[PDB]
Amino acid sequence: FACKTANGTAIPIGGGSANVYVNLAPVVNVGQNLVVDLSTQIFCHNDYPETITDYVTLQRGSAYGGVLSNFSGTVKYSGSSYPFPTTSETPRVVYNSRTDKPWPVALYLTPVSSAGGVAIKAGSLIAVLILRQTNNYNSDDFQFVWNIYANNDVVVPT
Ligand SMILES: OC[C@H]1O[C@H](Oc2ccc(-c3ccccc3)cc2)[C@@H](O)[C@@H](O)[C@@H]1O
Repeated sequence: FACKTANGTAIPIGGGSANVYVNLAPVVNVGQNLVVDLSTQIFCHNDYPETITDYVTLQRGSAYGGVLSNFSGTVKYSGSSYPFPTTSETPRVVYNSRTDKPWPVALYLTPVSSAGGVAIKAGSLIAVLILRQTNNYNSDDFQFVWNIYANNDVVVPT
């Protein structure tokens, strides 16, 4: 099992970490949702689908900076919703193909009532997503860290 970003930065067999830089809605109103969709940025595949089932959770979705102080957050994993920042590991998803498949992860962040001005600072770290990979074959328990970085400021109209 391995993953890669849309720009081609890879995290090989065994885990590791990568930086993902995402473009955001530049202007977001209170009562409106800012969508960070990593299913366009993060892909993974199973190296031996003939024999092995890879199982993939979001183990932890952690929040920093302006995403942590100005937004209320939900995280959609493979079709179900959860709090973001997360409260427990999600259910396991199966990668059974060598073709690279999206990691089905999307942040849905809503500005808090007191939000206003520059809610997210360009180039800050807005989130750390922990991908957890196991299988049905050995005792492999591997961690693919995604450090999510803002490509641009986000303003909440005042
Ligand atoms: O995606 C599946 C796995 O691929 C990696 O591990 C192995 C371990 C063993 C074999 C193998 C076994 C017998 C003959 C030829 C190859 C192939 C891959 C490893 O990434 C792991 O976590 C992941 O479950």
